[PDB]
Amino acid sequence: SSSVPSQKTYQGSYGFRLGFLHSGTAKSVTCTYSPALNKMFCQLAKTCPVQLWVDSTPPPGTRVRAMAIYKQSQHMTEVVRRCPHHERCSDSDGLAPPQHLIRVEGNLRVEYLDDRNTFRHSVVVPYEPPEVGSDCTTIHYNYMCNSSCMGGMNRRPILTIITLEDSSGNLLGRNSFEVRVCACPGRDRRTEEENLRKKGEPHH
Ligand SMILES: [Zn+2]
Repeated sequence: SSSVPSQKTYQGSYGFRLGFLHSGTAKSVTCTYSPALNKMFCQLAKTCPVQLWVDSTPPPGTRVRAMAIYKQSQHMTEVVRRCPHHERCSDSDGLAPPQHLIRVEGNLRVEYLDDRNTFRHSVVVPYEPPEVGSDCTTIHYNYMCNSSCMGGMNRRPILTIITLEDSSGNLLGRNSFEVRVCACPGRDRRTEEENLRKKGEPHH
């Protein structure tokens, strides 16, 4: 890609990554992410638990921002906006505006990006040192827009990139994952893993 920046995960000097709690589905689960494909399956507006793990010392005041992009190369130049019905349905919820489908829980000093010259959409969160018992930064992400939203994604998946850097602007730990909401996380993971397993059969 020459137009938009690269989407390569860092996990370098800090070997920091995003950990999503997974659990085998029996018929219908909440959060189901495929490790092999690094894809996440959730329900519309369902809580998406994300864990920020690191290996080296991260700045006492590191800023970790998460942005949603159009991984769909066929529409990578198609930025996702807020639907007119989604903006008219609700106005205020938890400090997050309808314009942004991404939401953060347990926020302290977060800021929503929206440059008037670039019109970029991304949320930034302040560093919160690990707690005796976790050793990782637990951030809860909520998406108020599923791929089903013909007036939003239009059957186009989106990839979220969580970057952790200093105020000076130095990426220390930044990775990206795929988010798929369709009120069927266990059905998407079981159907994607079960359908992808066979990979064709008849043909002619
Ligand atoms: Zn929508």
